[PDB]
Amino acid sequence: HNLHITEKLEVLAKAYSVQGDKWRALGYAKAINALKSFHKPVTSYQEACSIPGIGKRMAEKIIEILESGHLRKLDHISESVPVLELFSNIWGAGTKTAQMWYQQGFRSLEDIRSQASLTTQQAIGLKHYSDFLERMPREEATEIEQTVQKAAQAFNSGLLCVACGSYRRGKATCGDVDVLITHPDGRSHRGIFSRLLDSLRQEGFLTDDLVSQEENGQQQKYLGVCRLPGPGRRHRRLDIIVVPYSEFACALLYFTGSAHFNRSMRALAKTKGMSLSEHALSTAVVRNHGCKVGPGRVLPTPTEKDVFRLLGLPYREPAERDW
DNA sequence: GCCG
DNA sequence: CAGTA
DNA sequence: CGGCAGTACTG
Ligand SMILES: Cc1cn([C@H]2C[C@H](O)[C@@H](COP(=O)(O)OP(=O)(O)OP(=O)(O)O)O2)c(=O)[nH]c1=O
Ligand SMILES: *P(=O)(O)OC[C@@H]1CC[C@H](n2ccc(N)nc2=O)O1
Ligand SMILES: [Mg+2]
Ligand SMILES: [Mg+2]
Repeated sequence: HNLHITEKLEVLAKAYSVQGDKWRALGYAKAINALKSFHKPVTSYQEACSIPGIGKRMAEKIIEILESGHLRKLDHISESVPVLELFSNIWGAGTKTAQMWYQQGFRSLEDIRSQASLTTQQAIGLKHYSDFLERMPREEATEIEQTVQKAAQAFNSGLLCVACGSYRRGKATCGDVDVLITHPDGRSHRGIFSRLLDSLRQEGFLTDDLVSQEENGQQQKYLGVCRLPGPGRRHRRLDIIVVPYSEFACALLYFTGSAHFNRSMRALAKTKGMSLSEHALSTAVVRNHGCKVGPGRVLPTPTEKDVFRLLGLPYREPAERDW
């Protein structure tokens, strides 16, 4: 749809990402998307360069696959890449940890299990290695959001619970369940992680915690593992955010994504002198190297339609925000 | 990697 | 803070 | 030349 050159460029982009080339991998990912998001198959080098996201270097790699049906660079990928990919797919381990485990001589999850030094999160990630690479049907994500909502609404009926991420973008499968919690009164959303997590543990729903700062009263997120009851259940990842009602549209926009749509909209805000985050859309933001020097003023954004409007953009329903 |  | 998210 | 989103835990 309408190119197989992306299949070859994805192998080389995955290789740079696992090796830590964060920015070289990004350039490849944007070129891959531009190639998947195009009408007529690319037949010329000038036709390849005309597309935004494809430069001279990327066009000549596309001209090599068109002429030869083979990209020479793939025959000289580091032999470590499959192992680094295997290790970075552990929750809590990234490019740095995987490179370190590789230098130390580990080549399998058996060597990680028996010989590696694992963090608490890395040990939970390894314990659910397959389940965590598995996507659930959106119907199970409904069961999970309904579980979190029932426990949250049980102690405070006014609480608003919404499933975001891929679920809200109408996707058929979900990597995890992203639940946003808020309160229309603007003050009762405070200190509910204590009660909500307590409640979900009493019923044996939460199996493990990955990120959960419960010592602080200003805990913003919960990242953990859950499992619905009955046979045939797998362990599913859960992501909960509790936000002030005033920041609802921005938190809802942020948490619906995609990650690439948020980046694209935030980069656009930067060009209009504004700043967009999960908390607020700000204006008159002073910047130096593109870093915040001044705070600016928060703009009133009661709904997601106001964020698009204040940025001079037409509204995009969640399903049209995949990129 | 790409682009201002 | 660097790593990971 | 140099930024590539902006922010939240963990130890
Ligand atoms: C990972 C990531 C997520 N987010 C936002 C947008 C995502 O839609 C939202 C939820 O995070 P994710 O759950 O990682 O993404 P997802 O729901 O789109 O897809 P998946 O089915 O793979 O779970 O958080 C960012 O803004 N930046 C990031 O780098
Ligand atoms: P993890 O499962 O990859 O991430 C869980 C949540 C999703 C939103 C948040 N996140 C992840 C990565 C980045 N770069 N920024 C974020 O806000 O962590
Ligand atoms: Mg990982
Ligand atoms: Mg998700």
